[PDB]
Amino acid sequence: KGIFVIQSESLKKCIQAGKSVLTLENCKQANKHMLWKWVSNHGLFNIGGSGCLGLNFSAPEQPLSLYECDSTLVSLRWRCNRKMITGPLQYSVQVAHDNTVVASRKYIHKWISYGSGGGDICEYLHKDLHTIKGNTHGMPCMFPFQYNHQWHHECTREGREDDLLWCATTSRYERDEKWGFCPDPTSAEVGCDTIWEKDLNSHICYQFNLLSSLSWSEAHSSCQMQGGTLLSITDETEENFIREHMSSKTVEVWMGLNQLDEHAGWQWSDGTPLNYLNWSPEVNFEPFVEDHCGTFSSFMPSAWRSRDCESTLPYICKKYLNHIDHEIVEKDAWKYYATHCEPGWNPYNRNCYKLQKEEKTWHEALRSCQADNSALIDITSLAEVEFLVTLLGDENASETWIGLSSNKIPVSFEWSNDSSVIFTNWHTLEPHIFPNRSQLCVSAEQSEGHWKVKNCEERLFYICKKAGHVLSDAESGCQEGWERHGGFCYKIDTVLRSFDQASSGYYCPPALVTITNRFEQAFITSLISSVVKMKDSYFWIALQDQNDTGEYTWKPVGQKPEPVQYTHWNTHQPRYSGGCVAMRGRHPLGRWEVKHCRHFKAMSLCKQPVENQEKAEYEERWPFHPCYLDWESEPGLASCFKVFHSEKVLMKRTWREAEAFCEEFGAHLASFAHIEEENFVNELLHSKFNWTEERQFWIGFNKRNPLNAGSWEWSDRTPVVSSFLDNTYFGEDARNCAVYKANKTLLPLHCGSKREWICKIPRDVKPKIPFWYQYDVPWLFYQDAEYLFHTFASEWLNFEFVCSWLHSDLLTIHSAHEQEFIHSKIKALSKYGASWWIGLQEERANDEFRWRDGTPVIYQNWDTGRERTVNNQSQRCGFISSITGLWGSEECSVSMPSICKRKKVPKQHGTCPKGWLYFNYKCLLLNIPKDPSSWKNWTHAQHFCAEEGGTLVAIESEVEQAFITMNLFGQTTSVWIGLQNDDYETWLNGKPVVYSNWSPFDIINIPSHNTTEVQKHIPLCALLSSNPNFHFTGKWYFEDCGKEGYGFVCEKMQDTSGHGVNTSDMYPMPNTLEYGNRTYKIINANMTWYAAIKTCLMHKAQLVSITDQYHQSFLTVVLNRLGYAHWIGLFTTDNGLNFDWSDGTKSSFTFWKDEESSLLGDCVFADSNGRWHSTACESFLQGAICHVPPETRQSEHPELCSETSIPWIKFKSNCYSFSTVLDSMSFEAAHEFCKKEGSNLLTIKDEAENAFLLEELFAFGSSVQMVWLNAQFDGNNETIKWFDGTPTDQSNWGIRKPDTDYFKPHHCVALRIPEGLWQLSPCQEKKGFICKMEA
Ligand SMILES: *[C@@H]1O[C@H](CO)[C@@H](O[C@@H]2O[C@H](CO)[C@@H](O[C@@H]3O[C@H](CO)[C@@H](O)[C@H](O[C@H]4O[C@H](CO)[C@@H](O)[C@H](O)[C@@H]4O)[C@@H]3O)[C@H](O)[C@H]2NC(C)=O)[C@H](O)[C@H]1NC(C)=O
Ligand SMILES: *[C@@H]1O[C@H](CO[C@@H]2O[C@H](CO)[C@@H](O)[C@H](O[C@@H]3O[C@H](CO[C@H]4O[C@H](CO)[C@@H](O)[C@H](O)[C@@H]4O)[C@@H](O)[C@H](O)[C@@H]3O)[C@H]2NC(C)=O)[C@@H](O)[C@H](O)[C@H]1NC(C)=O
Ligand SMILES: *[C@@H]1O[C@H](CO)[C@@H](O[C@@H]2O[C@H](CO)[C@@H](O[C@@H]3O[C@H](CO)[C@@H](O)[C@H](O)[C@@H]3O)[C@H](O)[C@H]2NC(C)=O)[C@H](O)[C@H]1NC(C)=O
Ligand SMILES: *[C@@H]1O[C@H](CO)[C@@H](O[C@@H]2O[C@H](CO)[C@@H](O[C@@H]3O[C@H](CO)[C@@H](O)[C@H](O)[C@@H]3O)[C@H](O)[C@H]2NC(C)=O)[C@H](O)[C@H]1NC(C)=O
Ligand SMILES: *[C@@H]1O[C@H](CO)[C@@H](O)[C@H](O)[C@H]1NC(C)=O
Ligand SMILES: *[C@@H]1O[C@H](CO)[C@@H](O)[C@H](O)[C@H]1NC(C)=O
Ligand SMILES: *[C@@H]1O[C@H](CO)[C@@H](O)[C@H](O)[C@H]1NC(C)=O
Ligand SMILES: *[C@@H]1O[C@H](CO)[C@@H](O)[C@H](O)[C@H]1NC(C)=O
Ligand SMILES: *[C@@H]1O[C@H](CO)[C@@H](O)[C@H](O)[C@H]1NC(C)=O
Ligand SMILES: *[C@@H]1O[C@H](CO)[C@@H](O)[C@H](O)[C@H]1NC(C)=O
Ligand SMILES: *[C@@H]1O[C@H](CO)[C@@H](O)[C@H](O)[C@H]1NC(C)=O
Ligand SMILES: *[C@@H]1O[C@H](CO)[C@@H](O)[C@H](O)[C@H]1NC(C)=O
Ligand SMILES: *[C@@H]1O[C@H](CO)[C@@H](O)[C@H](O)[C@H]1NC(C)=O
Repeated sequence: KGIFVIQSESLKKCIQAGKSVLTLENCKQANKHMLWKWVSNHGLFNIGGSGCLGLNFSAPEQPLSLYECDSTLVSLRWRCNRKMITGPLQYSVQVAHDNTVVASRKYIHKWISYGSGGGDICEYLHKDLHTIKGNTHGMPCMFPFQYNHQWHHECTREGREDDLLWCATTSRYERDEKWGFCPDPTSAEVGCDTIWEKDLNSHICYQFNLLSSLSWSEAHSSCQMQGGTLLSITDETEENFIREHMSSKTVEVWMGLNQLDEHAGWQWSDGTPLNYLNWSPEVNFEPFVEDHCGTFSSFMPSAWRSRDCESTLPYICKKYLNHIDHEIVEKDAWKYYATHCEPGWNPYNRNCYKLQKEEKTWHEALRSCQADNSALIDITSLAEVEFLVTLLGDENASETWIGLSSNKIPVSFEWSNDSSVIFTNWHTLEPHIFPNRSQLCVSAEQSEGHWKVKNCEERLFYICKKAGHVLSDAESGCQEGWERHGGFCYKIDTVLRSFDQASSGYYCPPALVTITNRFEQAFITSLISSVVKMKDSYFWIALQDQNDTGEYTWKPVGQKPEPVQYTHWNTHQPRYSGGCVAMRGRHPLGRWEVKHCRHFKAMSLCKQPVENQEKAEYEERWPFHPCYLDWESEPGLASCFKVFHSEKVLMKRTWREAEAFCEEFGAHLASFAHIEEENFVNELLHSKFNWTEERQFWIGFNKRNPLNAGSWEWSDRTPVVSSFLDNTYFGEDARNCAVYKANKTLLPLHCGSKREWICKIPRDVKPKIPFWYQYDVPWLFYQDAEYLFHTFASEWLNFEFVCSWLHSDLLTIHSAHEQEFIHSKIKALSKYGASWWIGLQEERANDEFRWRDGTPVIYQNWDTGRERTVNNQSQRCGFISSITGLWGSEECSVSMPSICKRKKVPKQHGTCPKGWLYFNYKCLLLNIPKDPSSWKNWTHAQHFCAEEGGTLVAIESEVEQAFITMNLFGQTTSVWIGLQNDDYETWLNGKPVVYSNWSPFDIINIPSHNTTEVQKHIPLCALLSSNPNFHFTGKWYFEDCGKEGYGFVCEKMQDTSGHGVNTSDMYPMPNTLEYGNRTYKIINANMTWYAAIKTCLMHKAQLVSITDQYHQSFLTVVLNRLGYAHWIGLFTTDNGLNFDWSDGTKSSFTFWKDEESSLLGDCVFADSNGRWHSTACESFLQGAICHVPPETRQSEHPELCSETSIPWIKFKSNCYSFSTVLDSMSFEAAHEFCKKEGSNLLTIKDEAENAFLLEELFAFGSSVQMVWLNAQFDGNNETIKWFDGTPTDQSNWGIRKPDTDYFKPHHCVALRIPEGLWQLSPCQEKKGFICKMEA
């Protein structure tokens, strides 16, 4: 129970709010009245007050009061620096002269907790519980939430007949029904789905969290919170069990398998070893890419795949029920037993070992070990790995064969002895299965004991293990020490308590402990776990920062310059400089923490030294010249740095992209092992740049690995010395990477951002690119772009990056003429005459026609010899033949050569003829005929424009496109445009196509023809889509120039022979505007986002909500007229994940300026060109856009919408079920299922419901492709009708659809969910279905 009472540090009073504004009162029994808690949004929810502390930024001077956290009127966010309560814009709660808080920037003030006296108020900072299932796709609980006329701050019971705890995903349960069950480990009886009692005694339970699209990090978290763990596929038997026992056969789920540690190989998130593997080539293998997490599907093949962990997918949790003592798998694995052996052999704990240094094949080495009563080594515990690395400490001992190998095509790894596997230490990339060899054998490397597979025929050294028996009960190492380990002994005690302070000597004569390796850390963890006398204790460690510097370091024994090479910090633990390190005893055993040396209590640790004196440590000649002259560093520093201020010319880079760039030079994203390094890099930055903070640079500091304790780490393996924690502003889990700034400071960030960076390299530069082909760039002679022919063999999943580093990401073709030039050059006689890569990319088995450049593939030059080039999506990368130049697709890793390119070698207002619309120094006609007889084909409409004095529109810019779209609202007739398939890049008027709005699909998909075969004989003509679906609305495609059925837009510059009548539209600023079927108010005052919300509410309107591209287009013209930004009603309670509209309308429409712009803040505004931007809500902008809403009223029992049995989502007056979406099933079967359920198969009756569904189903992503629509296709008619007889008005097809495709047994129509189009399909296919009913 995290509730607390908050007291002023400087004044013995606390916040017992009371009515209206809160007040400072004595902590009398009113502590039993007013208490405080942290909730979903950072705000503080005052229990009893049933409120939520807010700050009115329009007038901060007013005393603070309690609001409803659903309120958008006031800023409710709060932040916690050291014992502060800090609001946005530097404000903070702070008592005025009077005893009432006036949160102000005036002066600092500090707060602490009553009761326990917690020195930090934020000891109970909120953590988000992800709901498992029941009405929502696994969102976090939103606290507090309004149940029946009352607020709740914790998961509750009342709502569900069943007694499991539940919560709401949205602030008000009554208004929105998105509830969900709450994680709980206690309710195992109903907490988990299926008990697989088949195991001997485990009674292992499984929870099949389908429907719960989550990132891997959140899935792992969720599974943990109930006491379970992400799925571990121990063996084929359990894999096949789950294969059948899961229900929705078409889903892909998270497992638990991962390679999140870039320095370690694939591993189960749980403690299970990775011995059984079912990798499938369905995913393409590359070592560098971000596919770090493992996905499993119950398809016919036994296949696992690699995905990006942030992707949202369902998952499965795994929990053993009998293992209460599971904290450590083995209890006595670390205790040393006095061992003896014969000459040549080295004794280790209770065993004999010997390394032969005789290169042998695996079979040869096994037979050699068998020559004696010995077998190749088997590793049972990390202690054996420690001994392995110690022995490989032999003079060369680079690698050794391990007594472990595979003997199956579906690989399962077993020892050379018929015994089970208990541990695995796979190297960074070496669980890699050589395609089909029957047996692959593992060798261990000397660096860390990392294992890697390879052909068993390889000749390598080998170590034979042998039995032994205890020599005696003596401990010759340190009889006085409590235990021995390796080359030291340990004498922990739970009596002496101060931080090593002793009258003489120390608590033990060798003083406090120092940790150099994870092996040592594990041993001491075992020690503490063995001697936990009283729970959650702490133990002192020699690491301290008493000479307050931030760079915590060991307390040095005599003249010892003891460095630090390993650390075990707790969650976001290395907070503040100064103090001493204490290691935790609570069940997260062994984690380190910082503590106060005069106030904290911890117990004594000891390290009896090596019985043989150690020699001198280092030579230290290396800083003579740490790196080549190319890189920068102090002479004397241990590493070198290089700052990358641009890409190609001035372009930035994502975090992982910059890291890969450092890697291809051999370096890492920079890291600070020392305050000296940090200061040196700051000084370098300020030597390079001005008195500016305009530049933010990437660094290695990151948090991308969540399976370990959530805490930051350097990508370079250097340990994190304390207090480099960028800021106390932690908890922003959405941000996972970090950036550096001048004045010695760091900022958390989202790794998806783009920035400049800096790489660090200790000793040796390894250029992989050498900046190839430094003068083969100039090719303007042929086109307007400069090309480059990369003759060096390279696969372009990576070479796209290097290609971008000077040019486009890859070459892309948009002209038969440029293709002729490319063929002429590529017709090279030498090895350069091989096939060549191009930017042509495939994203699915379908969707094989997108450039990685991002442009749609509008021009075709395929070779027709291989139209079946899919190879289960492996062949996804395009290439051109050297002999003909015809294209082809290939598996991307083949790494043939490639190419690159890059795109750089009187406006007076006037009169507008009648009927035309004057928009921007020009007039548009926008002829949309109402008569079929009046329709013109493109080659005719050109005549009309010419005779009228203009030409077909040339859409020069997004504002022109938006104007045309807004002047095309209700006319569902597409309209010609003035560009031709002959040249996608030049408008008919003769100027380049800089702007473009090509449709995502069907650009050349003429229904009456093949895509390509007859197209090459037919001219094609541009055409502006009038489709009412925002994915297509105002988009461009092509159609037969001779076709008819489409209007035309003529353009002609304004007639300047007279008044500049554009003033008639420029001058007026109508306070109210009408468009489509709604009315807008343009406010033009100085205000924040909250102020704009309040202003719209003080008006009768509400802050605008933009649900479609038509309204977005109108607002684009409006804002272009106004000339400056305005607020809009889009905001997010959570940082940059998913925004919501202030007025509560749901729509998937989004019009961001750029992908990263979504992340720059919490409240959204619109640019002068309409494009959206996120930003801090406290910013001040000179206007806003309100819209008048349609008024409606509600019933008394709409909460009837959902029962306790089924996940029913309420929308307006009807409920939809989405659980059935994944239940792939046939048409009539779905019909009958809904019928018997007491509902009807989905019916799209209005645009509001259409948009609501298109948004809601986006939560499942690619988990479903199509859904059945309850519409009958008439037999001898083209008509389509809902089961209720209502017309099919809402129907939509990207291009006008002929009925000629349905079979006599009528085809049945479904909804292509990712894009929203309709499509008739064979009626017996298996698809998802959605029931719907009234509330
Ligand atoms: C829209 O209205 C808001 C209303 O708040 C307005 O924001 C306010 O702007 C003023 C002016 O920038 C801020 O006042 C400043 O606050 C700082 C706080 O440290 C003071 O230091 C400033 O005084 C110093 O600087 C002055 C010259 O800049 C000197 O003359 C003076 O002697 C001091 O040296 C100054 O008072 C005010 O803080 C904000 N409001 C909030 C809540 O922060 C905003 O600017 C308006 N928008 C537009 C476009 O005008
Ligand atoms: C887009 O639509 C275009 C409109 O149709 C044309 O309209 C013109 C109006 O003046 C007509 O002149 C033109 O036909 C002319 O035909 C004469 C020869 O006359 C014979 O053929 C016509 C049909 O072409 C027939 O109606 C007569 O009775 C007679 O048998 C010819 O010498 C001229 O050059 C014109 O072609 C209409 N038809 C055509 C085909 O031009 C049309 O022009 C255009 O082709 C359409 N777009 C595409 C891609 O076909
Ligand atoms: C946050 O602070 C702002 C600014 O101090 C508050 O705005 C003010 O709210 C009052 C109402 O409490 C407004 O008074 C009303 O003005 C209208 C104007 O037409 C008048 O018709 C009413 O009879 C009444 O007098 C006041 O104008 C308004 N001032 C501004 C600059 O907007 C706001 O109420 C505060 N909100 C919260 C939740 O504390
Ligand atoms: C932190 O950043 C600043 C700016 O990027 C670094 O330079 C400092 O910049 C400020 C102006 O922003 C300078 O102040 C000016 O000083 C002159 C002195 O003649 C004065 O006439 C001006 O009116 C103004 O006050 C400041 O001097 C300057 N200091 C230095 C050392 O360059 C600053 O160095 C950065 N600090 C760190 C630790 O990186
Ligand atoms: C190990 O072998 C290398 C050559 O393979 C040799 O240079 C080196 O001196 C040997 N000893 C050690 C300790 O590396
Ligand atoms: C391991 O090898 C020994 C002989 O070295 C053998 O007796 C034993 O059975 C093997 N392990 C198992 C589980 O059988
Ligand atoms: C498959 O395994 C055999 C083992 O003899 C090996 O020669 C071959 O290179 C492997 N790969 C393929 C594609 O056959
Ligand atoms: C700081 O370091 C000096 C040695 O240079 C030492 O004598 C002194 O006690 C240290 N002070 C603290 C607070 O650690
Ligand atoms: C910094 O900018 C000022 C602008 O006045 C200029 O005088 C100075 O030379 C610049 N210095 C550097 C290092 O860019
Ligand atoms: C994969 O190949 C098989 C033939 O072995 C084919 O039946 C299947 O359709 C392919 N997969 C896809 C997604 O096309
Ligand atoms: C083109 O469409 C026709 C339709 O009859 C079909 O016969 C032919 O095989 C198709 N060719 C290609 C290359 O798609
Ligand atoms: C505008 O919306 C109202 C809503 O009741 C509807 O009755 C009216 O027909 C609509 N007008 C147009 C032109 O769509
Ligand atoms: C075709 O449509 C008409 C209504 O326009 C309807 O009466 C008739 O039954 C339909 N015929 C078939 C075969 O569906």
